[PDB]
Amino acid sequence: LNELNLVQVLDVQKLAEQQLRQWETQAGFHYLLQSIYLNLSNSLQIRWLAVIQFKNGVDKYWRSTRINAIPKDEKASIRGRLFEMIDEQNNQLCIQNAQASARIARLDFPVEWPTLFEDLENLLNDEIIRKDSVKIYNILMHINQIVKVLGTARIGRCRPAMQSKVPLILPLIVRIYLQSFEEWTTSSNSSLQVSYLALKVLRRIICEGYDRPQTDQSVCDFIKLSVSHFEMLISNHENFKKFDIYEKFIKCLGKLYFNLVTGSPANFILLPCSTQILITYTRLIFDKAPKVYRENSDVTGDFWEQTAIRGLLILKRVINFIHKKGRSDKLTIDASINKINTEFLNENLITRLVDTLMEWYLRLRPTELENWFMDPEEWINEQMATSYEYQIRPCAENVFQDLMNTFSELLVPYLLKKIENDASKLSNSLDDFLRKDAIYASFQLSASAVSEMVDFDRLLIQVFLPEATNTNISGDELRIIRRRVALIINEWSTVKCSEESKSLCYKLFTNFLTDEDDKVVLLTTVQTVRTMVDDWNFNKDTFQPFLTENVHLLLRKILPSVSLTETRLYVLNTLSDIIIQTKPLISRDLLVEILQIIPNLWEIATNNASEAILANALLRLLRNLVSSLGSQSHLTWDIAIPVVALACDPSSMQYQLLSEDGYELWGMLLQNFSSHDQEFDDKFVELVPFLKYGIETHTEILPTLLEIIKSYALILNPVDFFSNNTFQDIFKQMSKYLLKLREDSFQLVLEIWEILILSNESDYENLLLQKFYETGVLSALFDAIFLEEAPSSYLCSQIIQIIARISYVNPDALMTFLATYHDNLPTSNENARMPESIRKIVSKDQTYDSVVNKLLTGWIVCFRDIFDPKFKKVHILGISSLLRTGLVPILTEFSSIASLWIEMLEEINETNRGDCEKYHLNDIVTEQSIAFHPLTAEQLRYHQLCKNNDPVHNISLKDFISQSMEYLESHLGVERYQEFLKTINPSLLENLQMFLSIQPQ
Repeated sequence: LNELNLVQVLDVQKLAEQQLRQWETQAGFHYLLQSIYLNLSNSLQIRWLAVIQFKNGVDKYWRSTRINAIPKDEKASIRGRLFEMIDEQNNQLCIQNAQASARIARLDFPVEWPTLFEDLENLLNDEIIRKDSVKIYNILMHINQIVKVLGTARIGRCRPAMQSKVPLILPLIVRIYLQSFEEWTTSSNSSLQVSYLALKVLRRIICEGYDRPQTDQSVCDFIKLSVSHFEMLISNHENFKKFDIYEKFIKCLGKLYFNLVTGSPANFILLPCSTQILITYTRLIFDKAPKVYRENSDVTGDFWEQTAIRGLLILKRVINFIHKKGRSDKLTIDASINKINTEFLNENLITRLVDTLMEWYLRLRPTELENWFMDPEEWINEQMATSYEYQIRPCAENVFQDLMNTFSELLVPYLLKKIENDASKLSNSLDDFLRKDAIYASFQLSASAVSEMVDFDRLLIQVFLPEATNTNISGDELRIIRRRVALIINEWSTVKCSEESKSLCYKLFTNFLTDEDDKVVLLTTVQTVRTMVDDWNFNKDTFQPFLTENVHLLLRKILPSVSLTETRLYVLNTLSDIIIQTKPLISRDLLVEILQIIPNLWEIATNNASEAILANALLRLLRNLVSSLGSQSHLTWDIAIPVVALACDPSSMQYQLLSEDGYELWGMLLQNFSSHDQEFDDKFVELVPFLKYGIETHTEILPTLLEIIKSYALILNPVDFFSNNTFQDIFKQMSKYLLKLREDSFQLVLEIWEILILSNESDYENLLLQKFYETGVLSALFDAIFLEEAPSSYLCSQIIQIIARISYVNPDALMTFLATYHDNLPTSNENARMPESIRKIVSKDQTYDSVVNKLLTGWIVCFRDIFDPKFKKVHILGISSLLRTGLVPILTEFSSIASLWIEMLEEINETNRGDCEKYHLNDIVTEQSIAFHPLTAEQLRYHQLCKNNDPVHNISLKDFISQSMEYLESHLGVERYQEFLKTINPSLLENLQMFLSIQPQ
């Protein structure tokens, strides 16, 4: 079966017939599909279907190594007949075959198809001398896709090989371009499409082909000449032919030059014609500045705008290269500069460019003033994403700032003297007021350069505050200069700017927010206020007068009046930023006001899809309220708990988008909850189950989730906590994967277990222990430390610390469950079978773990590795409380345990209650707070837990030792105890007890 097998098979015909998968993998299927495309006597649609499926099959099975492979015979035949259909003009076939060829070339080039680019070289030789410029066009399309794809190989030597070979192609391509260019320069024929594609391909080949392209002389030749073509195209765009496509080549050539200077300013500059390009674009910038300025995209098109942007961006790349220096590590960077410094970057060009920018490019364009008028809010909504790379005035602002920062060219008098001169004009009629606005714009931009030469503190009160309160100007003129003063304050507040000047500015912007209705001025103000608040040197004290009012105005005027999604987003995030910077001052009334906007906007965000981002912001906001509000944070519950309930609920759409921010909010809600100030709302426990779904999906945030769990361990009772089923299941999983956890979440798990042990006072005679056993915690702890492939003694002590905490509280049950653990172990034979690092050093078919010796003798050796005073004492208390069991093997090692006792007793100097400043080093809570995090309710909960129920700081080591011995004397018979005191080597004990019984004050 063959010919109609891939035709009839194309709901009824698409569904049923479809039994072609059986043929997809056949040795000949793909050459057949290719043949079908090649044979131009088949229906155009049959050919197209065949080439579609053929490219898809290249991707599916081209690789012979993978199953369902195709043989080398078929692959070679196919590879042979890939550029045969260059005689077919149809682009819908040509580009598909080109993608198939590009994929085959990516998979098979430096090996398996080394003749590429040499096959192409002869294709170009054979068709460059041919009427069929159609064949040339299709060859060029295939080269386009092939060069593209091969240039994207970051691995191996495929891309290098291409770079080496494609010089054999470059000159031929150039010839093609040149010929066709000339052809249609003056005639009315339209081979232009071929010249266009040839220039695109040349851009590729130059860029992803040649490192230091200035060294291949043919590339240098072509670039220069293309510059001449560019200049022609420019001057005759203004002359004869007035068509859209007359700009396409200008764009492509600009793109080439720009890609070259971006890829390497050094390689670009060292082009013979680099300065030709630079000066050409500089002349365009200087001479055509009025055309750019007066341009009105809507009526004409943004050609002049875009071309000016292009030239300025090239100049920016160059300026950056000069500002610093940077595969040369010296040679290439020691000459390149100098070429351009002397052949282009002369003083009287840099300053001239500055003048030009100041007059024509920093000026508010007429079109911008017209747009401002009709829809201001959208005029600045577009600028919330001010993409300087697509807008001439922003671009120019940026390039000017780069110029000012790259040189010490204090031409401040040009501003002093152009204030005296050309700003001293009109100021009633617009043009010399807009010029003045551009002058002030230059002052703004140069903030980072001339703060040492300028008394800004003076100027604010001297000049700008007058301007912005001046009552003798149109109203529009007022808006312009007011926006401009706001922007100036913005750039200068983060440099030379007294906090007093900043208070003045806070007042000024409050006045704007109160008075102005122009939304450009309002939003410019908002952004300047924000940036002064997010300033690293933001002295919040100076802003707390204006705080109340400004939050009110953002809440009551701005955020309501704005109706563009991301402007609302900006206002929400500003309010949040302000709250984070001003945690001292906040009123409950203000808090209520903020909470008032929250649910409205939440309704919006969760209903209307396109507003979902706001929800995230809202979460942020609420979160920053909670932690900012602190131990009054429960006031947000009315709103915050429901919000969490919806954002962390894995049944709503919006879980996918909000869950994480929600979980963070939930965390904070618990961390800033103060039982001293409120009853713990029951709902937080009803939410708990959501955690599980997070754990079983976003493991990327598992720490966060664990923190939440930690919070409950510090809030709830152990009765409560261990009753929770979700917490039990989570513990089950953590035990299943304890040693697999990432260190951060591993530590969190152990911390949680430690918090439960401590806070679970003691009354539990089996609650917590029955729960740890039930949920596999107990078993996992011992499984880890008895692994033959032992863990890092550091991590081993991390684990054992938990065991020591337990040992202190009911060591008998510990041992009991050790026994249980022993009974339920695998057989020693089964242990011998198991893999690399899950073999254990104990087994069921074994003694009673050499009477607990394995455990205790390993632990008293870990101890030698311990160094932290606090943790050292935790461990010794574990060991001693274990001694209290009087079990044979434990009791056996009394010699060593008493040696440890003597060691530490001679070391440490404890108080009455057994605390020591050396036990409070890693202590979390102290009087450094204010500069970092003023202490949260949870930090204090934890601190009081440790203070009150952590043996370390309450019990004396001395007392514990003596009372342990008393427990032995009572648990053992005094007969047995006195016997023991001499059964364990009585001479070494004579000695040891000589030192141990030394009990001073």
